[PDB]
Amino acid sequence: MNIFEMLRIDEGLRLKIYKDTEGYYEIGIGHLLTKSPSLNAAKSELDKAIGRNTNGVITKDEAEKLFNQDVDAAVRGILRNAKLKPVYDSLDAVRRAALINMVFQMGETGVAGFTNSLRMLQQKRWDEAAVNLAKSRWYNQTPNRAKRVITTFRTGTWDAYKNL
Ligand SMILES: [Cl-]
Ligand SMILES: [Cl-]
Repeated sequence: MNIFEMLRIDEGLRLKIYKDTEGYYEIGIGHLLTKSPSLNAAKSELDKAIGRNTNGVITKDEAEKLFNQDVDAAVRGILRNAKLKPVYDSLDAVRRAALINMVFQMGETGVAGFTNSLRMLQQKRWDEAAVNLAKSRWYNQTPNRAKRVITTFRTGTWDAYKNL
């Protein structure tokens, strides 16, 4: 199991522009197109992202290029971030994947404000951090996903992903 497998699991795959649970415009494997309401807009973006006149639809290949690009970006993001880096560095491999999952999902900005859990993570207070993580808009908005991630942080294993 790895980060790609993980995220593919959590984000699915769609060749069509679609709204996200947050109503926003996405495509592929969780590729955020735009925080605004114009399909025309998202569409523009799509085209720009792909470098061709897509018309709202892309190839698997395409989805994956974005995906590739997106994991890369998350990682760098983390690595450059002053609040993130220390956590990351302190963690084990599985747990790192979980971090990257969150940043992907919600952005480095978003994650960097999980200030408390971050500390707890850093101090390897796995159960407390999990509790903490759970008191979040994030959790309430996408419970099941949140749970998998949270577990991962909790256990340092891939169990929550095994079987699906
Ligand atoms: Cl892009
Ligand atoms: Cl969910």
